[PDB]
Amino acid sequence: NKTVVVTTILESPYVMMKKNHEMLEGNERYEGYCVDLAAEIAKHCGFKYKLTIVGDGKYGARDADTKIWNGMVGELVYGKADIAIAPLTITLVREEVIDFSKPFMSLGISIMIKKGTPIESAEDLSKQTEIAYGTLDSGSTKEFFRRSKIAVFDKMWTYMRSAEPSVFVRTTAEGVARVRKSKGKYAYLLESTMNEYIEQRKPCDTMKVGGNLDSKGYGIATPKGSSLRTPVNLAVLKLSEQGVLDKLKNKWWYDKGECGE
Amino acid sequence: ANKTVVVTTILESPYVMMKKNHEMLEGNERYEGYCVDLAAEIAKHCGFKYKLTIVGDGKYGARDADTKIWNGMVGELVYGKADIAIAPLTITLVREEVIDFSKPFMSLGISIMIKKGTPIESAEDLSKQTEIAYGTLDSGSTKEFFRRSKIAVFDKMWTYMRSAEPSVFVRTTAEGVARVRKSKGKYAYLLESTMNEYIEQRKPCDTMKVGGNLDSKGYGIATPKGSSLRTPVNLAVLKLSEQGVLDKLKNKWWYDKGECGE
Ligand SMILES: O=S1(=O)NCc2cccc(-c3ccc(-c4ccccc4F)cc3)c2O1
Ligand SMILES: [Cl-]
Ligand code: NA
Repeated sequence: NKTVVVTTILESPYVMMKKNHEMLEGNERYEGYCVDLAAEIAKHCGFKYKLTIVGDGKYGARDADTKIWNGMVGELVYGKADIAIAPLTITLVREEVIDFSKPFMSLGISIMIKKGTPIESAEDLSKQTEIAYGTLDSGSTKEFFRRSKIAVFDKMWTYMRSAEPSVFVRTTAEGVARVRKSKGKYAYLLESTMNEYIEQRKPCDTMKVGGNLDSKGYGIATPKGSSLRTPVNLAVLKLSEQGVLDKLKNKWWYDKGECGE
Repeated sequence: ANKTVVVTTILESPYVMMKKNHEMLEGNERYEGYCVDLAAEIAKHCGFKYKLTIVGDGKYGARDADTKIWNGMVGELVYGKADIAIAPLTITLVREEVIDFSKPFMSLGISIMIKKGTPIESAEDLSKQTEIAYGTLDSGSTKEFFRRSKIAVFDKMWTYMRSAEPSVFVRTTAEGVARVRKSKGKYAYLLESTMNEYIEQRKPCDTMKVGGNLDSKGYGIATPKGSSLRTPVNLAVLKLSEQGVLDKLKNKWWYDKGECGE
């Protein structure tokens, strides 16, 4: 049998470098929710696997120029990896070129502010210019705003796409650092899962405000034609019904709390 | 060629309800609700014509233990009586082994309905007392959750529910709602958060959802294995999700209609 190549991304608390990782080897370098999830899926499906961090550090978008997929989606589409086990958002355009399991986690786009910022809704953001705001590159959130027809959401896209300097960031960690460093002049649009994790991490200076802007899920992704597609989907549902997904969430979000795409 | 698609669904408010003047009407026009509109939207993005049919046993779907025959909407798909189910039908592992589901169009979890003022705030609360009975719907995903759970609190509940006399189980959501309302706080109903939240905004506004949700999952649109409709419908659901149409329909049928304003 073949060792299954799992593309994933460095995103806390889903995948994280262990403390002394530089002397560690292979899968053992990494910890977190998706690292556990991978082990769970692989157990129930009976395969050996190798975690590989996505080379370009992106979730995945299709270049408008060349129509070439980057990120984790690209690794699957071009035969570089066999499965993606990541906080990878189920979308129509992605479903057109890869397969997704039933979701293992729900999320929605959300607003992160530095505590005390005078904002509580997307509409609030759209109606001012003092406080800048942006999203991750090459993910589902930027794409949600590029395509939304909803007034406020289209208004925000028109601002973000032309703002100088760039309001987009390469990594979620860069987005939070900006909110943290901007003395309240940068708000960050990100998935509620990541917002809710950051909110329980020192220095406890960020906050989720307002309700989510949309409703969707993360799913384990496979190349078209993969023999793994069905075994993995049934694995996800079994882990859901066994409470394991709830246990993993509590382990990596709240067991880990410090402040009580 | 093109043949009319048979839709199996279930009279479950606000998903499929009889229109006020239903006796004057024929076919699809007799019905209204979240899933009536959803069926309309799916049919239009997939380009098929369809008949809404109400599941004859009024059940969601489970496999009998002696015969191993599926009842409910699941049975209608499995045994070839319907072409698609467009209903609040919970995606589960046992059902995914015999039918296909689209990606979810709606999120939900098991929850607790109480008569206002009942001294219960959680599932643990229910499990640690005997004065207040509690139950679930038959032939649905919530009963099976308790039957199979290995979590101590939920198993304790099943062990009680399964042997209680008289029966704590109901044949329809309506009959659980009624039992809560007429038992003076001595009955609590376990039901999906979506339906709990809907009932909470309906007169006489004497029920409340309490405690967190006990699990997390979704409803999908289901098709029999081999169905030509599987991929078009799956993509239609995602288009409708991203267009915000699924959000628009939830509001239409839950909150814009608030009377307190499986
Ligand atoms: O049972 S699932 O099919 N499998 C297990 C599971 C576990 C946790 C969450 C879900 C889950 C459920 C639903 C939604 C969802 C809701 C609205 C629009 C689009 C969506 F996608 C997302 C996620 C979930 O869905
Ligand atoms: Cl390395
Ligand atoms: Na659980």
